[PDB]
Amino acid sequence: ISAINWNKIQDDKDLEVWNRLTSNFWLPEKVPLSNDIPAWQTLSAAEQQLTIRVFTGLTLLDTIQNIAGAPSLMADAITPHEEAVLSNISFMEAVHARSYSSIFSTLCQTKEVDAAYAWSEENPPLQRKAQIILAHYVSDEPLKKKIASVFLESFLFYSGFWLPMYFSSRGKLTNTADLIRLIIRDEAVHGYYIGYKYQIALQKLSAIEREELKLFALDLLMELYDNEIRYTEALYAETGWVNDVKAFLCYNANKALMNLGYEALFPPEMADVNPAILAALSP
Amino acid sequence: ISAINWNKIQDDKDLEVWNRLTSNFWLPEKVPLSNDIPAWQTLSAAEQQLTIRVFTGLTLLDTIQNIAGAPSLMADAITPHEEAVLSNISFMEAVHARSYSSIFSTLCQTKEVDAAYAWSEENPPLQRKAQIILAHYVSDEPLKKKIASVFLESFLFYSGFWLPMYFSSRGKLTNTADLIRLIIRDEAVHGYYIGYKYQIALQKLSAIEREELKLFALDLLMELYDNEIRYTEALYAETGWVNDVKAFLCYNANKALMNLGYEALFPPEMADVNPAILAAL
Ligand SMILES: [Fe+3]
Ligand SMILES: [Fe+3]
Ligand SMILES: [Fe+3]
Ligand SMILES: [Fe+3]
Repeated sequence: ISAINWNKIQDDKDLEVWNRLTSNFWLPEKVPLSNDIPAWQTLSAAEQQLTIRVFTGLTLLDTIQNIAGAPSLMADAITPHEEAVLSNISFMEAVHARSYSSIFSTLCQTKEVDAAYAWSEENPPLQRKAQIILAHYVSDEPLKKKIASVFLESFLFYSGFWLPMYFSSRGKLTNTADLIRLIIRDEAVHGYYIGYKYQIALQKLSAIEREELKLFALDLLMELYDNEIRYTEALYAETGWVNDVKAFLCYNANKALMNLGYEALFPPEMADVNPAILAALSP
Repeated sequence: ISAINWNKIQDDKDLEVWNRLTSNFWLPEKVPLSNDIPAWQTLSAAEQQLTIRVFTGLTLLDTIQNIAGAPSLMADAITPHEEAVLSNISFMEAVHARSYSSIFSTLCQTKEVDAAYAWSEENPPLQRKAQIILAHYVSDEPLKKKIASVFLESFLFYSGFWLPMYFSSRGKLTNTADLIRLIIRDEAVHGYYIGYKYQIALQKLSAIEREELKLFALDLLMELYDNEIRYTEALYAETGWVNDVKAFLCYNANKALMNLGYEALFPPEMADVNPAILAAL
């Protein structure tokens, strides 16, 4: 271990990402969440349960990324500066996770929150995706680890991010949505960066190896995609929003794929997101 | 793994420290380091070299704490909130270390800097304490890892922090001193928190194990103490300040022990640091 020298950058992107991520630092306390209290009261009991469950699902994924994911990529960094950026990513995943408790504390009741957490421990689709990702994080295959990480950063949270964006388009939970956008602002960069590092590693492999990884990527995606469909149908049952969430899933699945350097897999007719959602996503 | 719940804190100190460290977030870019350029030219060749070398050493430690330290402590966390707090500590360690490149960048030449790093790779004492600490961080002794970290956080740093606080009292490099002060504000809580967690683990050990760990701590503190002596009287050789530095490190060695729940090791006579310096702290 040698002292790190930030005046001898080996890959400029490391410094760009470091500056963008650190400059985008934030904490949930900085978001006036209490201003969503009236909006929360206008949601149905069903909608409130849905929101809480979705957020607990998001929390599990962030907790994993903070605990196992990010730190898992550490031993695979190719530059000392990458290691520093990964430590920031890990910390921010902790802030992301913590933010949901801030939301629960401000808007919800202890009883209903505890029930949601119980639900998360038992939901098959949720535990299945958590299991799939973790298995890759504990393995010894660095590139399958980055593929899983990108799918988590750019795909797996979106069945959840969709809800606050929808509510916001109706003028509800807008401050919660603002917070979600700060989280998304981070995840988008995380996925971009990890995907970038994955691409660099590919060039150091043969053509036969790069081809294996490509096939692995598409198979893992289909596995996660189908399980996410089941996760979505169950959570959004009877809301009438299932097909919109699915479109949002394909939309983000293509971005995850592109972050790994591959071409979009889902055609426009499966990834046609309602412009209202796209607008709320980036006003 | 379960989703963390910050509305079910298992130890209030976890929330306290999380709020302290996150509220105290900062970046070097936020410090007017440039306003020290004029004051940096007043320094001599020896001083400048000393400062750059001192800062390089500190940089290696933060790099270690960032890569090996804090990370190795996560597997030993006893609450989910502690794991989150440790990830913040690891992150800020990267910020601390990055700060030095920010300082070298605003007040030095690639020539000088590249020299201090070359030195860093060879200096015996420096490479030794780094070897000692990493040895524990990689071991499977959770409590020894915490003793090590507390020594790194509350002792092995001040051997350098002395200098920036000296210039500060003399009115030189006051901005850089503000930066260092920010680092200290973090390091101080880190040593306290990890030492706090160390003590909770102790109460759960046998009486004989508590004794063994106590003696061990002292054995490690001295091994690092004498090696820091060689480091000090060698780096501050041609300065005549070595005396002050020796007084400062004994001051911090005792603080490091308090953080572990132990009594002072060096008598006040050996820990009487120049009040002016303690003022810059
Ligand atoms: Fe996240
Ligand atoms: Fe992320
Ligand atoms: Fe530090
Ligand atoms: Fe520290």
